[PDB]
Amino acid sequence: VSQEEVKKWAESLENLINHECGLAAFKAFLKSEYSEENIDFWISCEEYKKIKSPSKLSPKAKKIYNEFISVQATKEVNLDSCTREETSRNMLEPTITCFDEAQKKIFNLMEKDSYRRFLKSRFYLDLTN
Repeated sequence: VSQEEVKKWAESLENLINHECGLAAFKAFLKSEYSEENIDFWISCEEYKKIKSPSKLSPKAKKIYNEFISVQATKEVNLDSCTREETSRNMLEPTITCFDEAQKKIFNLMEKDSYRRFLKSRFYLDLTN
């Protein structure tokens, strides 16, 4: 990784997720915090943000909701108790802003924790001496 690219990670989370090596380094970093569910959830949420038809959101919404938001999900995602409940009510009316609020929580959570840790992480320090 070049020293120019890691500095972008210090400028915004999107750059870390939009960087080919940031994703590689970020995916491995999540493994350290066992927060790999966050990136898998982010990939499903990204597809949700690209679908602009509220008719197809329902089918996949139940699968993502039952898979990632289900209290019985084998891989529950770290979210507030209100965010999950809000998504459940959106199932009655699937909109493009249905999972947008949840992704924002993942962005703020990893940003308030992963970014703080990334700057102090050995990987960032090694790449950023």
